[PDB]
Amino acid sequence: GAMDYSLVKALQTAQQNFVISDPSIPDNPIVYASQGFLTLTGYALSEVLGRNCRFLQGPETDPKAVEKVRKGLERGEDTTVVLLNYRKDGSTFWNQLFIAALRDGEGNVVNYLGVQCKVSEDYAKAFLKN
Ligand SMILES: Cc1cc2cc3c(=O)[nH]c(=O)nc-3n(C[C@H](O)[C@H](O)[C@H](O)COP(=O)(O)O)c2cc1C
Ligand SMILES: [Cl-]
Repeated sequence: GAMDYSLVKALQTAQQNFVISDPSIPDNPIVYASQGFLTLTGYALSEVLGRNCRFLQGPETDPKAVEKVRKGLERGEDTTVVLLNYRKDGSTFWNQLFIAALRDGEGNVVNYLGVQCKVSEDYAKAFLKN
């Protein structure tokens, strides 16, 4: 169960920004966060473990983008969205966010994986147009 996912280890090797959540815990909080994610967001590891990643959202984040993540999770569909996120210091960035369920043999979702890619403002407008 623990980081023995090939794909998690692949992601660390590529120095990606990601978190793992555990939905058997109430509110599906973060139980792993990569150094990339911490550097991107300005948070320390002990500021994110045990928190739902919605803390990155703020008043100018689009509730429809968030709604699309929520429904993806409910319907067990992989999702990709571009949404505005906030770092610890309150500065904002556009996050191309990729979320997938990690399932066992029986089809049970044992974790979720989220990978963040920081994108430019121009990238985000173009994306959100289509
Ligand atoms: C593994 C995982 C990673 C992320 C990473 C991010 C992120 O880098 N920025 C962000 O802005 N929201 C995220 N989310 C969404 C958030 O944790 C909530 O799932 C949504 O806000 C919808 O739920 P509700 O707020 O409606 O309850 C995630 C959800 C999961 C499961
Ligand atoms: Cl969630």
